[PDB]
Amino acid sequence: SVYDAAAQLTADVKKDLRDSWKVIGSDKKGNGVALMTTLFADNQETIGYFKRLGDVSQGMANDKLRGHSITLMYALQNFIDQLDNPDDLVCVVEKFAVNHITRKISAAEFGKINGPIKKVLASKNFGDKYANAWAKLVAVVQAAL
Amino acid sequence: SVYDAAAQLTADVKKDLRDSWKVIGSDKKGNGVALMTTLFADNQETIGYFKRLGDVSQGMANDKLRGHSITLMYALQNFIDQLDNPDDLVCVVEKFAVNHITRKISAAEFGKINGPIKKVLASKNFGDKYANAWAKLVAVVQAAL
Ligand code: HEM
Ligand code: HEM
Ligand SMILES: ClCCCc1ccccc1
Repeated sequence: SVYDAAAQLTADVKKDLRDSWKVIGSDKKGNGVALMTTLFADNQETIGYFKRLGDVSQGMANDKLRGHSITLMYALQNFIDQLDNPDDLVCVVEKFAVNHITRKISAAEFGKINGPIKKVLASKNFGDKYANAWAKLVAVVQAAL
Repeated sequence: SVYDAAAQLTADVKKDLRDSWKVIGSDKKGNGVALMTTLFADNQETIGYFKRLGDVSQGMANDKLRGHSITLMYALQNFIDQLDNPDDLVCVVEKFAVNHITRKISAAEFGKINGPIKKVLASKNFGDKYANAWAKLVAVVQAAL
């Protein structure tokens, strides 16, 4: 249940999401591309899904990848801004869930993003505490897939 | 090219865009739904393109329409944040252009959004000068369609 998952975002979890987002969300192009390049490097088996982006190994030099990466960061910004209202968080999560269901992405494969998130968070000095908070938000999307 | 359309956005135009977005972008849910409902009211021929959203006459109560509307406002947020770097603006514009090209939305049809934008701006007392500024931004997307 996406609603039961959203209910897991307690006061402490929301605070950790906001505090860390203030830092990682300040450089959407840089951190967005880092997130994607890490996903492709650590989980090569997912590259096939991103055929439209061309050669993803080019990273920042790939215009399609950069555009995709920046936009992905705005999806996260959207989620963060909706934390106050669970009904609005759910309707935006379901909107993005559809974007992935049409791409044949399962809850299990969507969860492969947790590794990259933990890694980039770690590079900014945000440990497991924060990685786990983000895993809870990702879990809301997983519940809708 | 799209780059030409973007690179032409002047300091004054960017100023008007940012000043007006400070206001209309502050209530993404309210203004996002207002934009969509106005599009459907004045251009009923476009309703068919949004069948995935269900009964759009439901307005705010329609969770799919609400989720779509909020997300659309973040696409605009994305554009506004990239104004000072044409290279970044171009790659995000091309990304969203693909989302509409796949739906067979022509440059002319995409331009139908100018009417609704002008009305929403006017509701907050932003006149023709501002509507013209936004038409120039919409024109950047049209250059990609
Ligand atoms: C924090 C997690 C993630 C977020 C917020 C997210 C967000 C997005 C957004 C905003 C889009 C563009 C939607 C569209 O325009 O159709 C997208 C596209 C896509 N995503 Fe994700 N995504 C995430 C994780 C993943 C993961 C882990 C996979 C794969 C295992 C995945 C696979 C895809 C694919 C295949 C596309 C289509 C790319 C294209 O052809 O343009 N996403 N995602
Ligand atoms: C300010 C201009 C506009 C912006 C920023 C915008 C933004 C968006 C975004 C972000 C999406 C979701 C893309 C996806 O997830 O696949 C979308 C979908 C769509 N847009 Fe637009 N759009 C604009 C104008 C228009 C206009 C004027 C039309 C029609 C004449 C249009 C038709 C569509 C359609 C048919 C969809 C698919 C809806 C669905 O089935 O989910 N858009 N738009
Ligand atoms: Cl503070 C939350 C950071 C989420 C994230 C976004 C992009 C890349 C890595 C992590």
